[PDB]
Parts: sequence; structure tokens; C-alpha cells
Amino acid sequence: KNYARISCTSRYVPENCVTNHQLSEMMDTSAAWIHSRTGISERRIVTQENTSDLCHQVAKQLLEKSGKQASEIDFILVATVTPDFNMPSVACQVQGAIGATEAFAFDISAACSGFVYALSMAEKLVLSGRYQTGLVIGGETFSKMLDWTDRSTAVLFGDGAAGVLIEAAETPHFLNEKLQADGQRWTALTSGYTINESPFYQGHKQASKTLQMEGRSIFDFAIKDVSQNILSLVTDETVDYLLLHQANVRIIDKIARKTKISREKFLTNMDKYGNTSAASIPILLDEAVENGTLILGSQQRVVLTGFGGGLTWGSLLLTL
Amino acid sequence: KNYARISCTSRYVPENCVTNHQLSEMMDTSAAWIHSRTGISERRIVTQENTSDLCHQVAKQLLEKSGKQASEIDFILVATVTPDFNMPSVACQVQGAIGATEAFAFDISAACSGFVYALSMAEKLVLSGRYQTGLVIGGETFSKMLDWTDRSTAVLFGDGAAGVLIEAAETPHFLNEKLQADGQRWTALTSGYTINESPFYQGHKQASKTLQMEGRSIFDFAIKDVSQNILSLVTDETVDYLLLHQANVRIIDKIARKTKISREKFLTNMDKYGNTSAASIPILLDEAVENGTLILGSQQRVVLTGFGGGLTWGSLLLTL
Ligand SMILES: C[C@@H]1C[C@H](C)CN(c2ccc(C(=O)Nc3ccccc3C(=O)O)cc2Oc2ccccc2)C1
Ligand SMILES: C[C@@H]1C[C@H](C)CN(c2ccc(C(=O)Nc3ccccc3C(=O)O)cc2Oc2ccccc2)C1
Repeated sequence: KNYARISCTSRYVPENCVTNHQLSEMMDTSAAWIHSRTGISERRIVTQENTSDLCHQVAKQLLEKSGKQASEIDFILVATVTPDFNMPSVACQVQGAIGATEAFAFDISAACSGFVYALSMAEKLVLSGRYQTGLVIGGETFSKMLDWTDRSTAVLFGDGAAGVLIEAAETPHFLNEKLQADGQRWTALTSGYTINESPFYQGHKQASKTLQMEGRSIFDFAIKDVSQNILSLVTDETVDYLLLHQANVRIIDKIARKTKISREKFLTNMDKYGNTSAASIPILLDEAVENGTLILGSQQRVVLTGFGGGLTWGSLLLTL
Repeated sequence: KNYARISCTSRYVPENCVTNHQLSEMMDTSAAWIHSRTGISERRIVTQENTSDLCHQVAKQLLEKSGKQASEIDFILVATVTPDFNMPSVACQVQGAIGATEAFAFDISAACSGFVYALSMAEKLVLSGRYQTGLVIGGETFSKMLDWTDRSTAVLFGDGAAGVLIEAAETPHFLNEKLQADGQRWTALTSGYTINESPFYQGHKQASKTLQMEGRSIFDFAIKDVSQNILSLVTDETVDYLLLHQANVRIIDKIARKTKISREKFLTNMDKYGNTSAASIPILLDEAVENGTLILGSQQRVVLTGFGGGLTWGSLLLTL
């Protein structure tokens, strides 16, 4: 048994629900326009929780659902770009919160590709035969990284976390993968810059630290490069469902045409969550499993496709 | 060929050299006292470079040394807790800087255990058979995370980066490993907190963001837990050299006694670098290889042991 397998899914978002109506007041825009530009109706925003707290509940819920003991966890991987501290890692805060004393843990930084990247990691870890049980969680609190006056980005993001319980299976589930990156375009999407202000620094680098994005640029990138990445693993005839990063539904609309894969196969759920970055795919996954669209153990050929800052992007082809 | 192997080593530190004499003036302490408390005589501090720049030179040097093409790199892993941005990752900035268009990349957050953790990752990646050539670099610019007035921590850290070229070998090199963590003590060593100041935040969390450490606490932790972790892989009779995280030489003095492993086997090099966090082990490694203490391809049984914020710690047993 050295084949990684997603046994359980689970998600957790802040209770505070922020509708477009509240954002139209905060800012000076119309809820109607916020809705048509984003494809979002409402989103959750933390009021007292930080990334680790959201990830903590996900882990806690995964443990209760599966009936697993925190002591049976061998490793905890968290995909995030909005961690409480640089040190400790969010994965370590969760490891301590749930008491997974026998698990080692760390965070992975790959922007909105983070969950897919982390999932690829867990597969490698389990393949080695050294580890069998892990928790892979994607979580963010981007609401603390936004300029809530600029209505061309703030209205786009939601907070939340979701993950899965991974355990060693007898038969393969993770069939193929293709992880990629292009740092030659890293300026297209950035956040979290830290100014060096030691008495030794001589540069004049300044950066608000709030998210910055070249919409058209990354939109075009997704359509061209993600489409090619997806087509390197499947074709319409060999895939049942595709769970892409929930950045913008129109990206999905166009990718389905580009790749010639049936549009109803691409699941989406931005309406109530907005763009939850690394958490987008596992939140979508938990919902699709929860309502019976996706069925664990059914052998449905599913592709998970993330893409984001880096630039980063990658897909995983699995049989649920 | 699916056995990870360290083929090349390389290091890079800022040219700006800061001696204890300059720090005694800056602060109001004696160089003599800074020396006896830290075991450091001088350290490098960035004046214009950021973590990615240091890691960039390491990658660039590794590529030139080995004669490899940036296009032959399959993956780039960077261990850091002081990245330029949360997004993009430092690994992505390096991937773009050196033109490793065929490599996917991401950063790993495991504090001063980061390099060991990243190395464990690369081993898993190569084991899978999907990837053969990678660059694993540990780099930090902690000088931007310190309060240069508090002489109980600032005098401790240096800037720098170092890494290795990893490629698929025919015979095993990575013999064993034991990665661990304890998030129940994460408050003992923290840095980089990000305050949430969205119009929705109701908490009153505040944190300077500069490094905070409970010296005695983590010192005791290292002596007890790292000693046990090391003894789970070797005994004096089965190890030739041990490269531990360069946090404090006295930790090594005591660990050698605790574990009963010959003291001359633990290599150290804080004098000219200070504590370079994640970069400490690969800098030490490159130096020991450079001067002939350690010999690649000689089959010397070597243990790499990192420990740091998280809490995190772990060792790798290899035959060079
Ligand atoms: C609030 C604004 C409203 C506008 C209409 C859409 N915005 C946009 C929202 C999302 C994207 C986009 O491509 N996003 C992404 C692409 C790759 C990886 C990650 C993302 C991410 O949003 O996290 C791009 C946007 O801007 C354009 C889309 C098409 C053509 C030109 C720009 C969000
Ligand atoms: C500048 C100060 C000078 C004092 C004398 C030593 N400081 C200290 C320097 C380092 C440590 C220490 O244990 N460090 C660590 C332990 C585990 C993982 C990482 C570190 C790290 O420094 O990065 C602890 C220190 O403080 C004590 C050591 C022994 C007993 C009580 C406190 C640094």
C-alpha cells in the first residue's frame, strides 16, 4: 500500500457573510455591477480568525469525519500565501492545535496552484512508503492583503479553507500529473512584499504589500497555458469532471472551448465563496462530493487544475 | 535511476561584511561580549539584494559548475521564511531568473529545518521516477526581520544562500530520515506576523513582525529532541560527519555529549556567517566539500540535521 488516495474531504469558511450589497455601500459601486464583473453574489470574510484557525477547523473536521486519531497523521501539508507568520508555518500551528504529535508539517508556496502542488507532494510522500496518512489543506485569508477601496480586486476574493484526508491505497488513484511554472512573468500577480528597513539596506524598494494583478495578462495566460496543460493529460473522451481554480468563470467558459471538453464537466462555485485562492479547488471538491456530483470510490476520471502567481499552474488526473 | 543524489554544492552570501566592531558601535555593547555570546566574529548582511537574488546566484553558480542547462532542471525547491513576496514564491523568481522554463517550482516553510525538509522532498520527487534533475536551495535575508537595537538577537543572524544540484543516481545515497515537529510550542520562535486590517477585522492582534525567540526554551528543546532524533538514525559507530543547523555552537557541544558521538564529527562554521537559518546547513556543506573535509562520491556516512521554528526538526542520513 503505497498509493495515495483522497479518502475524505472537508471545508471551512468564516461565518461572516459579505454580500455585494454591503460592498456597494462600503465602496461606491453598484451591487449589480459587482455581480456581473465577478460572477460572485456573496463571500465569507474573517472577522477574528486567521489562516491557521480556518485550516485548524478543516483538520479537526477531517479527523472527526474519518474517525482517525490525530496521532495517526504522519504529515500535514498546507498550501497558503497568507500564513499567520513566516515562522511558525500554518501547518505547524495546525499540527499543534489538533495534537498530531506524530506528524511533521510544513507550508507550500505556489499561490493558487498550491493545493494541486501540495497534493502532488503527498502522492510522492506516500509513494516512498515512509508515510501513509496525511492531511493536505489549502487555506487563505487574503482579506488582510487587499485594498478595500479599489473595487477592481477587493470584490474578487473570499476567505476560507478546505482539505482532504490522504491515506495509502492498494490500487492507484493519482494517474498522471503535469506541474509547471513561468517566473518570467512573476510581476503579473504579486502580494505580500516585505520592505527591508535594516540600517544596512540601501535600496529604495517600496510595495504596499497588498495584492496587485494584471487581469488581462493572467486571463490570457490561463486560457492559453492551462488549456495546453489540461490537454496533456486528457481529452473530452477521457475525462468526466474537471475542478479548476475558481478565479473567474469566463476563464472556464473559454478553456472548455479551447480544449473541446464538454462545458458541463467543469464544476464551478464562485457565487457564494468568491475567489478563495488555494482553498478554491478543495472547497469545490468538498461541495461536489457532498452533493453527490463527484463520488469517492466510483472511479470517475477527475482532473484538478490550479493556476496562479509565480506564475504557476498544474493538473492532476485521478480516478476518485 | 530513481535515487536522489547531491552532485554539486554551492553557496552565496552578500558582499557586505559586518564585523562585531561595527555592531558594537551601532549598539552600545562590546565586540568582545558579542563574540563570546554568539561565537560569531562577523556576518554578511544584504545592502541591495533580497532573498531571491541570493538564491538566484546560488542557482546560477550551480548551473555553471555542473555544466547543466537551465532547461534540464525539472524542479526548483527553495527553503525560506523571508521571501520577497508571499506571491510569487522565491523558487519562481529563481526559475525565471535562470530561465529554467521546464521546471516547476515552489518554496517550503519549515524555518531552520527547511533545507532538510526540502531535501527530503526532492528525494521523494526523484523516487517517483517523474523527475530527475532539481535544484534545492536554502536562503534567507533575516536582516530585514530584526530589531537592530535589541542586542540579544540582532547580533545572532547573517544573510546568505546555498544549495545543491540533485540528479537521479543508479545507487541510493539518501539512506534514512526522520522529520518531526511540535506545534504545541510554536510561540517559542516566531517572525513575520501580518496584521489583518481589513474593515472587517475585529481582533486586536498586534505583532511587530520582527523575530522573537525564547533562547533557553529552544536551546533545551534542541539538546533533548534533536539528540533523540539523531540517535534514531545513527550512533557514533555508524556516522562519519554531522552537519547540524548553525544556531549556536554550544548546542552542538552538548548534543555531542548527549548522543555520545565524537565531537570532531560535528562540523561548524558560524565565525564568518553567523546564524544563516535555512542557509546554514548548505553553506556549511559547500564549505566542507570545498576544502576536502567532506568528499562527494566517497561514501562517507553523513547526517544533516536541521531544527527551528514550528517547532520543526529532522535529520537525513546519507552516503556522500
Ligand atoms: C473585479 C474584476 C472585474 C473584471 C471584469 C474581471 N477581473 C478579473 C478576474 C480574474 C482574472 C484572471 O484571469 N485571474 C487569474 C488568472 C490566473 C491565475 C489566477 C487568477 C486569479 O484571479 O486568482 C482576470 C480579470 O480581469 C480580466 C478578465 C478578462 C479580460 C480582461 C481583464 C476582476
Ligand atoms: C545573543 C544571544 C546570546 C546568548 C548567550 C545565547 N543566545 C542564544 C542563541 C541560540 C539559541 C538556540 O537555542 N537557538 C535555536 C534552537 C533551536 C532551533 C533554532 C535556533 C536558532 O537560533 O535559530 C539560544 C540562545 O539563548 C540561550 C542559550 C543557552 C541558555 C540560555 C539561553 C543568543
